[PDB]
Amino acid sequence: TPDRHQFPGLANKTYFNFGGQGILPTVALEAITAMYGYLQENGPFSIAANQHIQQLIAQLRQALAETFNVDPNTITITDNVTTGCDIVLWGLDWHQGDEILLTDCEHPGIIAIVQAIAARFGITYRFFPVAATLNQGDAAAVLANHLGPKTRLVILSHLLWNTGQVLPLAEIMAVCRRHQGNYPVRVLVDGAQSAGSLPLDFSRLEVDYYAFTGHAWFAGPAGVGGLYIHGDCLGEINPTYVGWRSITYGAKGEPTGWAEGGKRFEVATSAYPQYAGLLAALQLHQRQGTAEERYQAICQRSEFLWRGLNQLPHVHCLATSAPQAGLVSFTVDSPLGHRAIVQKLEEQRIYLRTIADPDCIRACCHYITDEEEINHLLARLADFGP
Amino acid sequence: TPDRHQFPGLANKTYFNFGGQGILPTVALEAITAMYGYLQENGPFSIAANQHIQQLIAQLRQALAETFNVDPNTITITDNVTTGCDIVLWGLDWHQGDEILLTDCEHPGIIAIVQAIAARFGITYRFFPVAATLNQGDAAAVLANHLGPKTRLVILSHLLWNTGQVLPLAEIMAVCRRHQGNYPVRVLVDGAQSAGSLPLDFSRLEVDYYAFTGHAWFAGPAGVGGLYIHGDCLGEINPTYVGWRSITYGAKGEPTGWAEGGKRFEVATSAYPQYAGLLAALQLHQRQGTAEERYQAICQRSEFLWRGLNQLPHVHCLATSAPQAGLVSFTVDSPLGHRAIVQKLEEQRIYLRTIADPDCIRACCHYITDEEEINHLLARLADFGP
Ligand SMILES: Cc1ncc(COP(=O)(O)O)c(CN[C@@H](CS)C(=O)O)c1O
Ligand SMILES: Cc1ncc(COP(=O)(O)O)c(CN[C@@H](CS)C(=O)O)c1O
Ligand SMILES: [K+]
Ligand SMILES: [K+]
Repeated sequence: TPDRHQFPGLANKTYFNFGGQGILPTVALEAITAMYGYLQENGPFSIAANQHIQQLIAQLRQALAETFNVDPNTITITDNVTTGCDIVLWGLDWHQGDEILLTDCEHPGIIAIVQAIAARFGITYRFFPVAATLNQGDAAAVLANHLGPKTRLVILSHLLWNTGQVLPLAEIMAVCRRHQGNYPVRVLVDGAQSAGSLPLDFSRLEVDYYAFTGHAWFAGPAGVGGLYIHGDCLGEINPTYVGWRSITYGAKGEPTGWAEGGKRFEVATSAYPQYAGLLAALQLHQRQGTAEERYQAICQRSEFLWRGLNQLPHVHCLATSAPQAGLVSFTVDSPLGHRAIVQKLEEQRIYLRTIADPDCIRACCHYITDEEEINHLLARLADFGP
Repeated sequence: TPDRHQFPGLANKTYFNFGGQGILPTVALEAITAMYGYLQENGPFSIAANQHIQQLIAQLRQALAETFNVDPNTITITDNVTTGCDIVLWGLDWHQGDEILLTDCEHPGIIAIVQAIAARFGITYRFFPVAATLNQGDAAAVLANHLGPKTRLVILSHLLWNTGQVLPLAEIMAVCRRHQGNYPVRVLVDGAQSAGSLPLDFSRLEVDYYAFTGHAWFAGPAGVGGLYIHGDCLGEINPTYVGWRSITYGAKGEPTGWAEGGKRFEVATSAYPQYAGLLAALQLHQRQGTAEERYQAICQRSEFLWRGLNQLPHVHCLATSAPQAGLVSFTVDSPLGHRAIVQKLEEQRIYLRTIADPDCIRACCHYITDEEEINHLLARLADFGP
């Protein structure tokens, strides 16, 4: 039984955009405001304040580590999902002619990094079709049919932001591992949608690099994210953007080496109070139940919505079977067009989003979502037709 | 006449750490809290919320542009000073053998980036002594005696964080411009201390690249900063860390190019409410008077402190003439040591900081600082002796 009162934003609106940004819980707002008060009272720049901040950073790094069942050393703190991807990509020792493989469902921001890399190191990239594997086929097999001699890295979203498909990461990892080419194939995972909705254990699940953010499904504030790097891959990633938070210091205050673990990829001054906000949101989710129970709760709500949409004659879900996670994508048979339909809905305080490719509308159902909100969505969607 | 009441943190303490982080003005805390409320009420992810954020970003970009008297197109928004430096350094098309010159008073974080670059592109770097030019000599001349055939970039702090000297930037720029080698010599300026205290007009002052932050002298919240790049140098800087905020989009939502001006160096989701905070702080400073009046106010206070320290027999200021800005560094003749002396002072709610090189203590005087706080500092410093 979810405590909806902890998320005051739920009232007087019908929110289905958790995948864009989660509704901020009261405890998170409180922790943010309290941090500003602490800095004002004790600093903001001083021995006591600087200590309190270092302690806060360590507490967030630890909560994130526990979240994925890994050691604090494998966790880097960033501001969003993308930065984590920039860290891995710019850190690899790319050689002219190396190749990168991406699914055809990756975020335009990520593709932009790859383009920048290709132009800088003369590497090449190409996509492999996974979108079409929502209701049939096998993305792992598709990848196998694309792996080549110079394939060095594969980039994929564990949960696709556009179609709602949960890719078979374990199988894809194996495929990459057994492959034999000029490089051991490594996989960078974009977890923008998976983290905070899917139960994730990186000690029971082999992963090389996993990027995520705290402002979507974890419901933290905009501006705080993180990155996971398996201990065996750390060496392969050279720090790129660095600062006073990336190194260790000498007797005269000079740089003497890299800071321990993932700290070497952290740059400098950040919005610390936001860190306290994410910490509070993380702890609030553990008090609501285990990751597994929250995931099933999410799936019960997504299936309820999915089922409701199947009944609507002019609505067509992309998934022919029950959603594997909280994302439900669909099209609407109407002359208006999806963009105008999302605006009409927002006019009635119903919040969903449009998806560019494929051209559809997407609803996100979280464990705090209830049947009344879903029925209200269904009621309004019912007014559109050909 | 400064309105000290706008900075509630001033009361019940004696703050001299503006150069580390400024005291947050009430109006900034209000704007931060209001932004969280707007996102909760209208989103946080939605058409209305996304529009409000884009408008907020444009307003801050413009206020910063106006601050330095330049075009909005030359301003990039970052999270701190260091990131601006990473953008310029990683963006240049380095060639094996190129050389970088840095003064012997640059931040250890900046030096760390240069070492990372040297190791990646095989470039070399060396320092030129400016610390000793606080009371005599000429840093521009020192630079002239260090310029070489392969010198491509020079890195310097406009206002030195350790000694408090204001380098002759105009002269240094001329020296670099008239030099003839294999490259036109460009200069990256670290303005962590200069921005917000020194009056800066980049349309009257020739500058290639100028990095800064909003949480020190501008008194904004930790986590928001920016970078200036002259329109003629924009083409030389290749975007490195990029994301969905760095590009323009196509018909199917795919990347089609770089976003206009400085936006190409912005990555992805950020702490937007903090942006509103910096905007509010920036506007509060203009209501207090012009940049010139605030600078003179700052200098009157620094000289007052400097003069008071000259009277103390066991205190020795590094500057033999009146400080050129708000930073006042000095040593103390005592067996205790500077670190122990900064801690005792903090125990009395008097806030200063230690400096590693040279080994001294630094006080920062802002236009909101008053004679009573300075006398209280002098009173307490008087108890230390050999
Ligand atoms: C799959 C995916 N990858 C990256 C992002 C970008 O996240 P940051 O801003 O770097 O944290 C996203 C974002 N998704 C939401 C906004 S476009 C959404 O509405 O799905 C991904 O989905
Ligand atoms: C000259 C200089 N350059 C960079 C910084 C780092 O700033 P960010 O954390 O990137 O904003 C600094 C910082 N100075 C303060 C210590 S962190 C200080 O008190 O001097 C510079 O001074
Ligand atoms: K249907
Ligand atoms: K003296």
